[PDB]
Amino acid sequence: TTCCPSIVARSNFNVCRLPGTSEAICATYTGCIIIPGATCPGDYAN
Repeated sequence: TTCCPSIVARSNFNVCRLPGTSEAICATYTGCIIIPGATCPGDYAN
């Protein structure tokens, strides 16, 4: 599951994914995170 720190970060994550970039690279690029669960924490609410 991906969790993002702000709207901006999510928007740029989604663009990063368009060519098929791995989630892990899009995570470090944006500040979004990948977690094994489905419940994003309050500081990664977007």
